[PDB]
Amino acid sequence: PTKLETFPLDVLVNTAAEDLPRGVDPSRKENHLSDEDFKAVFGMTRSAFANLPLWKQQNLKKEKGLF
Repeated sequence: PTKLETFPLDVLVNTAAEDLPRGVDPSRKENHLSDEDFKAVFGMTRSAFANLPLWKQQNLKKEKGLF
C-alpha cells in the first residue's frame, strides 16, 4: 500500500500517464527514476534538486519529458 517502485526513464518518459508503469505520476516523474535514473536524466541528485530555483527545476523536468 502506498510507496512507488523504481523504473528507468524509458518505462516512464515516452508518452503521458498511460506510458509510465503502475504507481507512477506524470507530474513527479523524476521521483520514479532510480538513484541513477534521477542522476542521469537530471544530472543531479535530490539533495541538489531541493536547492533548485523553479525556472531550472521545470526546465529539468521538461528536458527529458515530465513537465
